[PDB]
Amino acid sequence: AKMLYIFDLGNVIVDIDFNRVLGAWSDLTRIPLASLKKSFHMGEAFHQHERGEISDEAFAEALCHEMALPLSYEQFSHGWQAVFVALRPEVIAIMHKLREQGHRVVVLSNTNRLHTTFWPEEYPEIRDAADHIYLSQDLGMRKPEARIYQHVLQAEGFSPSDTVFFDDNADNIEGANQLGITSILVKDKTTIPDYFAKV
Amino acid sequence: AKMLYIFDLGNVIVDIDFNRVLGAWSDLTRIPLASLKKSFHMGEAFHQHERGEISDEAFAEALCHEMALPLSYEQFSHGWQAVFVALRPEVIAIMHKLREQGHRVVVLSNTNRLHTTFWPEEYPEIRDAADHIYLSQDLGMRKPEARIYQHVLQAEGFSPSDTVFFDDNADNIEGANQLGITSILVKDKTTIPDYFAKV
Ligand SMILES: O=P(O)(O)O[C@H]1O[C@H](CO)[C@@H](O)[C@H](O)[C@H]1O
Ligand SMILES: O=P(O)(O)O[C@H]1O[C@H](CO)[C@@H](O)[C@H](O)[C@H]1O
Ligand SMILES: [Mg+2]
Ligand SMILES: [Mg+2]
Repeated sequence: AKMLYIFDLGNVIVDIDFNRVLGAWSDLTRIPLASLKKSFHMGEAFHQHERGEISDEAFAEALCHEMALPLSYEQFSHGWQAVFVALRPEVIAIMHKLREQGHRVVVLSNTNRLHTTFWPEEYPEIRDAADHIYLSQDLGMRKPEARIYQHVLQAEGFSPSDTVFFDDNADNIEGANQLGITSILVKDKTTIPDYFAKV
Repeated sequence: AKMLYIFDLGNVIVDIDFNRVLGAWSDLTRIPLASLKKSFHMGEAFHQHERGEISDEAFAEALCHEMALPLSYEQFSHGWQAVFVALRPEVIAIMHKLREQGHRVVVLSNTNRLHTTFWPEEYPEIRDAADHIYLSQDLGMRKPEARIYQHVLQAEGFSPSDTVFFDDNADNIEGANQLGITSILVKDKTTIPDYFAKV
């Protein structure tokens, strides 16, 4: 009985920290890091950029306006590229193992990649570990929208009861739950190893 | 009796991995990562760039020629910015502790930073933990040259016997040893904690 495993990317397959991006912008503009952190809000520009509805340049524009950043696109993108990203090799190992057992393994990420940046979903380690990588920007959809989960289920050909989904965001978990997907909130680095050790 | 502690940066205060840079360049140009790794040599351009003797653009030029990379400066710099860097918080903690004990704490790094990149020596965590950061590009000198160590000793006003130097590079250790500096090869993450626990 082959299963579909859907893994969140950010804070699930990788550790990711945007404080390094703000550090880069602070260093360039001399605007204190704390001031950048205070004005760094997830709002409409994020939701739209993630669904591919506004360009990288428009996304960069909106953030720079909101944060009073006097940056060119190149400077914005350079800072963005500095994002801290560390693989969780224990998760990669599980993904490889699930696949050699014949289970379907996919990634589902709301991505803010730019055309100018090398981003985690493009990392060979991650690309090697998954059958398919579903990205919000390619689909025109984002978690926690019902439609994104439905799109994955249809594309992969799995019913909700044959599907297991890991994500560290409660809204994302709720959105998948509503479709009857078995959804496990990732609380920390122990959640996924514990799940796959303990049965 | 106040001491001078000199800490290497790369692979001593931080973990650093240029494979992520090559990954970025590979992703952009489609040239296989392995081919980039094979042609990524530390040669004259590195030595010169580290001492500030050639520009960022000239450094980028030399590497792109050597590796057959069809990149603009911006693309080169963007890839370079992607370098993996993780703090070793245990080292930062020691640096803060040594200073509150009244000892002198400095960093000594052969840096390949670009004017366009946010680089580890600029990280507030590192800047907060050191009295001074000595960078090869600012000095026109590089480890393992006798002159760079001498410059630090003179600037800080410490004799070699009052100085302790940590670096993971054997040539760097040898170069400091020759001036009578107590020099500890950093073999791994345990070397520095062990040194400061065990007396
Ligand atoms: O962006 P993704 O891969 O959906 O997922 C990530 O987004 C946020 C920003 O990176 C993180 O804080 C979330 O915890 C994580 O799942
Ligand atoms: O460049 P730095 O800070 O002198 O030091 C670093 O240089 C190299 C490249 O990053 C590393 O492999 C060395 O191990 C490290 O000490
Ligand atoms: Mg890319
Ligand atoms: Mg800088």
